[PDB]
Amino acid sequence: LPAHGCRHVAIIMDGNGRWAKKQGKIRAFGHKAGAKSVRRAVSFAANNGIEALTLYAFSSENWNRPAQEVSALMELFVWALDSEVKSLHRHNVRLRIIGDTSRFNSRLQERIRKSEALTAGNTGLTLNIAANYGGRWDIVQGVRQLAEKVQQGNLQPDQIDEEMLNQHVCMHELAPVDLVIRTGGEHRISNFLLWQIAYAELYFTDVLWPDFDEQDFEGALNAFANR
Amino acid sequence: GCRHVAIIMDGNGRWAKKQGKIRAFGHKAGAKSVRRAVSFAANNGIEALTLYAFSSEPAQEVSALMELFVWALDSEVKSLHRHNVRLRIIGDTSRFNSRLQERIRKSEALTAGNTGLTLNIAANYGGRWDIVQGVRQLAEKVQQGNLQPDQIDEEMLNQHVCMHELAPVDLVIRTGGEHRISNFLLWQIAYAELYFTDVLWPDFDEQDFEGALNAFANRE
Ligand SMILES: CC(C)=CCC/C(C)=C/CC/C(C)=C/COP(=O)(O)OP(=O)(O)O
Ligand SMILES: CC(C)=CCC/C(C)=C/CC/C(C)=C/COP(=O)(O)OP(=O)(O)O
Repeated sequence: LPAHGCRHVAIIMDGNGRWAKKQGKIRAFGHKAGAKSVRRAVSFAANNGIEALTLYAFSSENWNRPAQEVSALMELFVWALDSEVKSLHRHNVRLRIIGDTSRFNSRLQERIRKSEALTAGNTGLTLNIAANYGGRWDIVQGVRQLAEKVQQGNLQPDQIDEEMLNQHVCMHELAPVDLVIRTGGEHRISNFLLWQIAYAELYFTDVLWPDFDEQDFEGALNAFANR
Repeated sequence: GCRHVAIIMDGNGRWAKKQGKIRAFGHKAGAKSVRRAVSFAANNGIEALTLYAFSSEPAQEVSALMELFVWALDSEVKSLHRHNVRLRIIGDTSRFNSRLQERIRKSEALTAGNTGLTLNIAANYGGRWDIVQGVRQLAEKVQQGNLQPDQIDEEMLNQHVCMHELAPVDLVIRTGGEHRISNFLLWQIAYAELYFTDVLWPDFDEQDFEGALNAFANRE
């Protein structure tokens, strides 16, 4: 019920590399600065009445990039889980990872499993980290779930409707996505959420993610409130 | 090289109000704009042009609309044909009366062989509805026991969504000022460039359309 009236924001956090290069700095510095930015956005959202914040962390397509780039991201994901989870919990933040977790090594899966569990009963902001995630993959998984009900004999094809598949895509349990923000200048979804953004406001800014701060977040919320 | 362009044509009503006229007037103007956009796409080598006509979303005024569609086909198909355009309608048409469905089939039949622009007219279309249709197909095969839930993957499902036979959509344009897809193509826009403009549809012209291709040409 906050004034901007936005309940679920989703973010494509692009620009980190470009941010570091403008400065003559290597890829890694932009990742350092991007993580600060994630801490800043998460905190902003918990403080401004947002119900859910969904961040595009690692796409299923990203696996096809230089090892130094994959492992760095993985490295940072492992670092966040091992060291930022206690703070999410102390903020009554509920953490969910969305995407094909089966591909991660069983040890990364165990950290994911424990982090979600620790925080599953939290009632504040729901933080969804999309890791090894894709909008098409997401739809495909809800499809197989349905197929399955058709296989066990409980579902009839002709009964499958929009509402039913809407109940089996990731985050079906949260308020619908009201606002998609993409930093970094590019104007495309890039196989981020697709089913879920049917009615979302799409908001593109050239600000590089490491520079995207609380004032830019208000900006985007205000542009949304004026829709 | 932009091969497939998709347009959400919003703004006819606001353009009418803005000109001080009734909604029907904006629509005549909007129609004139469709013609102008189709030509521009054709004279510019675009291979596919998909237009969002009406969403699934007085049982009388629907009728007047089914008759308009008929009117439009009857008056404009000869021209699309001379201009070597292949016409295709996407959307849930089972819902249309018998006469309009047959008129749609003869028009597609008449232009299937054309080798220029493929013009897709989305009538009673929904992005979610599209995926659902593919899903139902897939579900049927599973029921007959010829497909395990585990064998369904993106590629398989993609073969069951509208326009899977054509070049992927590269650019989605929405005139009118709103910044949303509005349940227009969903599955198909995963990688498309998204272009929003405040120009109302009736006013959208050749230069606006080029501006959009320019915005596409400049994507990284
Ligand atoms: C666990 C977790 C999700 C932590 C948050 C830290 C964070 C925002 C990392 C950046 C990830 C990313 C997309 C890097 C690639 O550079 P780039 O594609 O962003 O930038 P570029 O277009 O300029 O090369
Ligand atoms: C995969 C994964 C776990 C991703 C999330 C990573 C991340 C950086 C989350 C931010 C948590 C947050 C807002 C902490 C606040 O700092 P604080 O608790 O130090 O206390 P403060 O509000 O007073 O600064």
